[PDB]
Amino acid sequence: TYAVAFRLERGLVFAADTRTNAGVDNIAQYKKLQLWRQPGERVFVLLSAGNLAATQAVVSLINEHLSQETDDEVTTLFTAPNMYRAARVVGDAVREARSIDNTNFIFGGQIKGERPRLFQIYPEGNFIEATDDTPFFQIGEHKYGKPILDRVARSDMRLGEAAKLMLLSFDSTLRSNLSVGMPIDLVIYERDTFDVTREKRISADDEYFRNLSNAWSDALRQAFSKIEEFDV
Amino acid sequence: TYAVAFRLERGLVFAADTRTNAGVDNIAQYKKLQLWRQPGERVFVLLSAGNLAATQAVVSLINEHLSQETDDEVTTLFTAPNMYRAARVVGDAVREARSIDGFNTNFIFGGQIKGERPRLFQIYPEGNFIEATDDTPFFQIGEHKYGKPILDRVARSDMRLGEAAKLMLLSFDSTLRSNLSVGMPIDLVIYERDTFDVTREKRISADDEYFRNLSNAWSDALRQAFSKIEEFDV
Repeated sequence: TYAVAFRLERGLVFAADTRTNAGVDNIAQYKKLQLWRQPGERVFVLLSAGNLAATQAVVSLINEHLSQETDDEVTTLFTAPNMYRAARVVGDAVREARSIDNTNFIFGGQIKGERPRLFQIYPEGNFIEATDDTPFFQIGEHKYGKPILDRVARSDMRLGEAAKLMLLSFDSTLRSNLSVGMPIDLVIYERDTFDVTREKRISADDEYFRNLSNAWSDALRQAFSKIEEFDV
Repeated sequence: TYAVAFRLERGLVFAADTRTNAGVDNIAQYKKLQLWRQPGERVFVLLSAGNLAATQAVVSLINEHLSQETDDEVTTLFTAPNMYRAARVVGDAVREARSIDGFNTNFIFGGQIKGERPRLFQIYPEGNFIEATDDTPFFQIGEHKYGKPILDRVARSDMRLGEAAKLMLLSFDSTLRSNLSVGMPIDLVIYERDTFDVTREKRISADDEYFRNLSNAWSDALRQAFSKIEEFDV
């Protein structure tokens, strides 16, 4: 399990792998990048990590509260005024699941009236917003991929440029840890569009990611061979 | 807390940071690399991660048993026939630490005794251990996660001792930037095969010229390599 998302000037980008520790012994493929949309008004993307039962409980409880009543009983994703209050709908859904009987999320999107805003939800219920200083979040097996993010990330990056960095974060994680595994569900979002046309599943057979990994490997192999060792 | 060691054809390489935590609030420098010597006969090196009180308890018990030499049938580091037995002597000291009195000791013990080749091990909290092979020529303890990718990319069993040392310092470079628990200085030790003495030993300080040149050169190489990557667009 590993997911990453960026907050930029041009908009938001999201990414998450599919491999999970579902069974006690077995491992299975499950899509973690959830999506909600009302074209014109608003867009939401929810990346998820941790326990799959508790993850799917929060996703199911969000979809239940939307579809149950036309009459406004409580604040839902579509009925919330701004993204801070939209994050609270996800936060209360985590509290609801724990009440009913280690889930970390990355909730992000945009509502008309304000800019795109990215958040990270903790297991307790509370959350934090992304800023230009630290323009991304991670959940699940984050430590393998963080080194390259800390070096080259920037809030002024382009949307496709951040997708290189985010996918290179997976490339480090995939070789080391076997908990993370392809395919990867990536979703780019442009500012003030309110529509999720830009989306792709990147499988193991994919040739862009093959060229990405080999070109990056060659660069690190070439750069490492030039490093002097006579001074130690 | 982070340490790493390589087993190669030409010998062994050991490296470990100094930054630990004494209490919940306090943090300070403590050297993790310990070594015992009997020039000509045998050499040992012990990297030590986890709890400091438990770490020092194992190091103290090993030094204590060495200091006895009085009517003893127990096996020490200097009295053990081969390195597997020498590794289990360190394992017995971990078991003795648990008995005497949370607990999460984790070591990388390696070296050579005359008669056989250099052998590298990783000691676990409970007492048992595993040996390094040609397939997996290194071990890690403490904050291993950040520096593991660069090791997995270019680590080989047939590398040079200096080639491993520069790779291990790049593993630190990735960890140091992305985590504050791991911190400089770093203590490097290179052991050559069948030399039976730790001649090559160096502390890499925070203001070291080689490491800052290594880090900035590597940082530029990664940024230059990133700009030549193809644009994702869909």
